[PDB]
Amino acid sequence: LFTVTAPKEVYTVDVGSSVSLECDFDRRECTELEGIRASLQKVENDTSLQSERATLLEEQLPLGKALFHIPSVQVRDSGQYRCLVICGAAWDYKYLTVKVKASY
Ligand code: NA
Repeated sequence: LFTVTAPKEVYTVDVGSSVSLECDFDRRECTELEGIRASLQKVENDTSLQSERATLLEEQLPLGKALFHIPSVQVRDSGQYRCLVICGAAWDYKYLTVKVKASY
């Protein structure tokens, strides 16, 4: 059965650093024939369906890894996200949380 899993549920990141948010999926059940789509969606306070600040690192997809990279994390990146992977009609998702640390 197609499932998504999150190796880590909470990521703690210093303001200004990078983070690679990971969700793993059963690549054996996907085909670039039927298509794969991955999406990191911010749960609260975002007018876009998918996070505009993250980029999927596509080279990991053949390993069943959806890695969503934010190169310079900002305070407003904090909060819960859903990582969604779709392979054809199959899909699953998990939640992860980004906690942003700042020192003033
Ligand atoms: Na937040």
